[PDB]
Amino acid sequence: SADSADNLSEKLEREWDRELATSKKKPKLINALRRCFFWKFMFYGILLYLGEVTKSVQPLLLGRIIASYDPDNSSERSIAYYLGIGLCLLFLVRTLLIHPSIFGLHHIGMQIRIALFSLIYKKTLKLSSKVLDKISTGQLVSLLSNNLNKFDEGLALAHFVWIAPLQVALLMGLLWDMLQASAFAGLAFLIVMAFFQAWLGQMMMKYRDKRAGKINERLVITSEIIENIQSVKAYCWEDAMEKMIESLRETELKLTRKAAYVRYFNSSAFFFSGFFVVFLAVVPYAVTKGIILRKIFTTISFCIVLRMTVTRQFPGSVQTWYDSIGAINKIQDFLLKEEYKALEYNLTTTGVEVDKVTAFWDEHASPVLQDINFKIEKGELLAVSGSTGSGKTSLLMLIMGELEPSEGKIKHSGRISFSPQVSWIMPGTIKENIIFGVSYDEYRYKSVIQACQLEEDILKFPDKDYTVLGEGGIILSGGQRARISLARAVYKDADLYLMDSPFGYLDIFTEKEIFESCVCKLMANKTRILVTSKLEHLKIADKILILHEGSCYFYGTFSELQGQRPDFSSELMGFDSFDQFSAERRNSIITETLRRFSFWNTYFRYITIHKSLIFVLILCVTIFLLEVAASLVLLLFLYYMIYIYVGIADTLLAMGIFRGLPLVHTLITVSKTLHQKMVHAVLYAPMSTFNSLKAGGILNRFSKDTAILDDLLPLTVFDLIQLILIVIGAITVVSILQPYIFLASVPVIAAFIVLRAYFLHTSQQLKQLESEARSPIFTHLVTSLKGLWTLRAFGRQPYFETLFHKALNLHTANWFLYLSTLRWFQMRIEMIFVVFFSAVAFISIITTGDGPGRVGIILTLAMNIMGTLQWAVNSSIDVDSLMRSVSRIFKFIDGGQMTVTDLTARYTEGGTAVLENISFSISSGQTVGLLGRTGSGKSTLLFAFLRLLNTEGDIQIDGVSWNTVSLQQWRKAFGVIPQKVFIFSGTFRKNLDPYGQWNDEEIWKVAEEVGLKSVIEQFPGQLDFVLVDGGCVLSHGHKQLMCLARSVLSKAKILLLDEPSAHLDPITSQVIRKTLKHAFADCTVVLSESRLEAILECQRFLVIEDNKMRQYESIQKLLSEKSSLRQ
Ligand SMILES: Nc1ncnc2c1ncn2[C@@H]1O[C@H](COP(=O)(O)OP(=O)(O)OP(=O)(O)O)[C@@H](O)[C@H]1O
Ligand SMILES: Nc1ncnc2c1ncn2[C@@H]1O[C@H](COP(=O)(O)OP(=O)(O)OP(=O)(O)O)[C@@H](O)[C@H]1O
Repeated sequence: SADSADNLSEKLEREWDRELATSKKKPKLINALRRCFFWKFMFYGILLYLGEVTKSVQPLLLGRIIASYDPDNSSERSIAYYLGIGLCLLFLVRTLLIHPSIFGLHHIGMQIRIALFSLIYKKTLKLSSKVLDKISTGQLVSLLSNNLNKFDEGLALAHFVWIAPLQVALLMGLLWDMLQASAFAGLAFLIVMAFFQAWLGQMMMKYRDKRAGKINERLVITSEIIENIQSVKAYCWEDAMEKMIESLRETELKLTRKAAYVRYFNSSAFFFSGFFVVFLAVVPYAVTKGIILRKIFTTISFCIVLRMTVTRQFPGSVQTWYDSIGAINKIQDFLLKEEYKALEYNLTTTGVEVDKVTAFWDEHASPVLQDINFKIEKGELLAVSGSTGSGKTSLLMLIMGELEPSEGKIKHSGRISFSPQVSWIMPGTIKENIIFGVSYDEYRYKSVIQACQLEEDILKFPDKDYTVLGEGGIILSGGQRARISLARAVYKDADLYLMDSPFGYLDIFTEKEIFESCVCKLMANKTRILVTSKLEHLKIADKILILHEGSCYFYGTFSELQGQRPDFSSELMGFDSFDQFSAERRNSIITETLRRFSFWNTYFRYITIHKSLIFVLILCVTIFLLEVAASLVLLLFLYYMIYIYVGIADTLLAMGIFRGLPLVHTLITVSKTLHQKMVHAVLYAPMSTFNSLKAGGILNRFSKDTAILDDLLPLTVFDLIQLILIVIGAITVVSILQPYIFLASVPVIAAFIVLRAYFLHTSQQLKQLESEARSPIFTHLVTSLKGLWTLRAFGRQPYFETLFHKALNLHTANWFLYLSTLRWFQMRIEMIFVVFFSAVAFISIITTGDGPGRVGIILTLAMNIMGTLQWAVNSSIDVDSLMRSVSRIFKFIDGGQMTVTDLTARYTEGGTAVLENISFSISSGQTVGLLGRTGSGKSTLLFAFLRLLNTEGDIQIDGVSWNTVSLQQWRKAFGVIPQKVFIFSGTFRKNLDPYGQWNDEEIWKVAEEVGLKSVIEQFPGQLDFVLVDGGCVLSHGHKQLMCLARSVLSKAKILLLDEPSAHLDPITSQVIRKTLKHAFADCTVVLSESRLEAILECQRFLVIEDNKMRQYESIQKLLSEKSSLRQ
């Protein structure tokens, strides 16, 4: 196998294609994979087997070593000495064999994951356009992310399904004194515990899935709040929002608490089983014959090995193996989906023809285009219009071959250049997008960018042609993005050009210039098809096509339309000034014209009250499980003293469990408190200070830190308690029996501490790389999916495959490094442990072990100490991560005449002053407003009034200086409607009144007053209607009216309007102006405008530039100076 994506793909594709081609009904992905996998997998598998079997040998060697100190036979020092050497070698050898093999398995898992990803990517780019709208988008994201961190770890246990029965059979077969079947007592106990654990694990999954659903809801409201803190503060909404968070948090905790108990009992159950396999193991020796230390010590070590292989190594592989298979099956179902069918290029014609085409998207379709017919000569212009939905753009999909005809033929000449309705951002170099995938030629480039009028904006870009367009399109306005899409489509040399919604939401002036510049001259003699709403274009076009309800309304000469459907023409012409109508209005006019011219309970309470009932219930479970094991013991079918001793053991264990329950209670309480305090601290935060994170780390830390406290503190703590108790016992006993062991062990622990610290520093830093390399694989994917229509249209598939592979290679390189440092670390750790082991074995062997039982116990304690120690290493790693998270959390918590005198503002106490020494007066009830350049800090006056900025000077409102008024009332006076309006998701009643202070009747009265009564009536449920996704169903004008309704209910006196005109068409802007003037007849209205025509209705003006201002008492004084200063 290969170490790179290109090679891994070739191999997978060859086997997959060969089997898929060998069409034995249902070819399978799993077979293509086993043919790659098997010849490496099996070798690491056998090596691990050979490694693990060592554990089944080591106890035998100790039994003989122990025997050498017996009074029997002779004190053969030399034998004890050499056998001791052999034992320490067994530790060393398995260490040296096992770790390399585990590493190799992870290497394999990685290689397979990469091959699978490249296969999927290649497939998504070849999918049929029909199934494209049936496959949920969330499924492709999860198809790749769901097993991202699972598949490659899972192979580590895969060969255990195979190993487990070999070691179980051996350990069973090695039992000494086998017929007195202590074997069944042992196995019956372990078997019952294993099923118990499986059941409990299933309950854990139930809780995880339900909780996950609630988490997503909490996170959505959380990000909504975080990105709009200024509106929450401006509204003085505050704690109502805090309460919304509280109810979501409370819901999650109820589920979490139950999940926590599942985890608690799982861990104590594990402990319980440890005790009993050892305890049951000595029941034979108490029962008749008596004790032989030689055999007892041997017996216990074997019992320990069975516990672990039986309860943990086996079922882990079973669960892993099964889930992995299910993941593969899902991938296969995805791969086996209908393809995009390639278009066959030919030299049949020069024009475009359509012969009786009838077609539809899917089965059960009524949107069948009927009897479509064309004959277009080379170089002719076709203009198409029609009702929205009557195949306005679906026709283009037929032309390009995305949609097949059910009947008829489509003939075309050569290659097609296509520009879609919705621009594809293509993050990257702007010149490169214009000429993407083609050679640069300045002759053509200049001609196209000049003709398309790009120079007007692109020459203002800081790196010109090399200005990079980043994510979000922060460089370009929607009309500019459209302009680039045209330039790209034009730059490409094609025989046929298809222009989807070419008007581009552009100003009519440029729209005309582009049509003549491009449609007529730049595109001269090309065959063209334009989608259009302008009658002038139809007049210009050689052929006119109008569609309605899936069929042709009219096809022919412009004058033929007028001669054959004159009433249609006359009605449209009544709106003679069509160039003055936006596309939306042009669309409504044709839609209407065209359709018009149609042509238990008592005790439950006591159980909560009496903790003594809780104790009994704990004991009852313990009794039950032992009795079940007895049922299996009774297999022998085909005493009072034993009964007493086992009863005693159960009682003691039950009390031990009962004692620790308050810890679970405490853990849930603590994370609840921390979540609540962080939220409070963020809401009542200073402004400017939060700009250190700018919502990035705020959302990410808020979300992630809470999640880790809840899943790990309640888990890692219990493992630590058990591990701690074990080591205390182990050290205490050897220290007493032989003080030289202590002397020897002190430097051993020191060695581990130092290595650990070094390791964690570096590995914690490397971990950052997974996220850095991982994020872009998804950004790449999404971009490719949105661009699918053009990726095929222009033949760019291999370009993108190349980019995808480079991203994968980056990711795997970092992933691999992380894995490698971890493995090295673990190997070093194990070798240190191996060395102290050898030394300890010899301390015992060497000293005067004349009371041999003491020799035996030191040796078995040391031999079996390694299991616990491996857990301890990993637990220490988790602890350090938890403490780092705790610190990150802790870091956050441990006047009618408005009179403004000498006002100054900054974005921080350092920084820059955005406004200095401004003085300004507003007469009571006076309509006033502001003029200034875009980016002159207009919003910083509004924020200075809202007290969101570092500020100086004296503002007198409601008769007093701001200096004597707290933020809530100071802000209360100001009813502000920002350009970016915040919409709270949820029921309209709450969106408008989050406190429940207004009555429904009152709410309706205001809805009527502000013109939203018809809007709320239209939405089902009215006040009970739930508004979603930021008001995705509302006009932004409506959002402004909602804000208005809030302002009037709130009884604000100062009304602040942030350029409503920035987005609202005058046809409605005047309606809201009338509405608010009546609503605010007794109030003072302050407007920030972009144009003189709007500012014109004001009596006093504030004109701001360069952190200074000129006050005018009349528009004429403003105009006289503005003319002199019109620059
Ligand atoms: N691949 C598809 N499968 C099924 N239905 C589709 C598919 N693509 C679009 N549609 C729908 O069927 C019709 C397709 O026609 P077309 O896309 O030409 O309409 P349009 O008038 O261009 O759409 P609009 O102007 O509303 O964006 C639309 O009314 C749309 O709702
Ligand atoms: N709190 C802030 N910290 C840092 N920079 C800011 C802050 N507030 C605004 N800015 C920036 O400084 C200027 C502030 O002016 P303002 O926010 O009034 O601009 P605008 O003309 O309203 O811009 P837009 O049209 O994008 O809304 C802008 O050009 C913006 O880029």
